[PDB]
Amino acid sequence: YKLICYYTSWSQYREGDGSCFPDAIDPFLCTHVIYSFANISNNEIDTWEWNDVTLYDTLNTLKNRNPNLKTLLSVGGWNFGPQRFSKIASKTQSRRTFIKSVPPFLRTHGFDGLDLAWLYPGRRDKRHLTTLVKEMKAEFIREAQAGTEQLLLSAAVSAGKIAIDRGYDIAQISRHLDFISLLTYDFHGAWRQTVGHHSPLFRGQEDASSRFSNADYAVSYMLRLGAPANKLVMGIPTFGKSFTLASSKTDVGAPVSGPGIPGQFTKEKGILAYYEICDFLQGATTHRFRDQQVPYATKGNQWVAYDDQESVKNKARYLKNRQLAGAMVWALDLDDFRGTFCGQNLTFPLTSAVKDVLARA
Ligand SMILES: *[C@@H]1O[C@H](CO)[C@@H](O[C@@H]2O[C@H](CO)[C@@H](O)[C@H](O)[C@H]2NC(C)=O)[C@H](O)[C@H]1NC(C)=O
Repeated sequence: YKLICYYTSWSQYREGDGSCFPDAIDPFLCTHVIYSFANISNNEIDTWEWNDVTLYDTLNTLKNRNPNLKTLLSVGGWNFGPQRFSKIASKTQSRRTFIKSVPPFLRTHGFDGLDLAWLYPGRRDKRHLTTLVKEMKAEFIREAQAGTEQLLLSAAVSAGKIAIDRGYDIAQISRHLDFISLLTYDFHGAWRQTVGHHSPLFRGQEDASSRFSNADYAVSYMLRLGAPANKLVMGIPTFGKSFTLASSKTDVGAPVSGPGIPGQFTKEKGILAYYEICDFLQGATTHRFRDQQVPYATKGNQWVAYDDQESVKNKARYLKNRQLAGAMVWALDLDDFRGTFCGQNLTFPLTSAVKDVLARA
């Protein structure tokens, strides 16, 4: 089974123990580590952070300890306007320029592959996305003639039904991609003026509006659209989503006034790292959607939807039962990587729980 793990370059800037460098990553934890977010300048892949070349080097030296480990560099991301991808992919000449520049860059810095994070193809982009994947893959096949192991090609894809139908030709891109990571953790957010879980496993016979907003539906849908199980990877979040309650109501459907206040370390409204959640739990009330199989917690006027060891193990057993290729974990730097915030004396408690289930039959 694959265990695909993202590392984000901006995590280095967090203060105190929040600061995370590639050097903190256990080489034997994941099968694949993806460094997050390369830029595109002059229609060519390029670094983003001033010290990326150094961090690339730190990450890729984990392979001196685990020669089986593969690394990928992901292009795009949220702070990368999709309009920009759109421009690049729409023109055969801009597209070819971007594609030709990829292999030499990956080779220079020691990556084994490229991950596409076009955070969302519009209706007018579907066709060009297909072209980008096709031609990128053809170029990697050509480059392998030089005698070096063929570069891997992956993509991070929306798990939202409407977004899927709108921007992706799943049957087509699936045959050119080595794996497809499903972003099965964005089924809610401030977005809706009410409380809800962003990463439910099942629909839960309670709510019946966006029956499509759960991991199970997305997986089933992808399989039906033609993505082979053996290339599908289910995304598992290592962060939580917070909300500021508009009332004393805590149960499902409770009114929300906006996102929660930022954590001490991640400093971003609406999100908390798992290590920040562990600190938050002391004094909070914990609940669990038995239907959806995921927990939430509340303290004062703050409501948090998150995943714990149990929910992550549960998701991991599900993916095995469906014979998927593995799991993807969004953000090693958001898990308790120091292993000093969450009781138990364990580094990467969430990611490790996933690996253990996967290690089993
Ligand atoms: C990502 O690359 C783009 C394209 O080179 C950079 O954006 C350009 O910045 C120049 C000079 O800073 C500006 O005048 C342009 O308006 C920018 N254009 C676009 C489309 O972004 C961008 O700075 C890079 N991002 C990094 C390194 O964080």
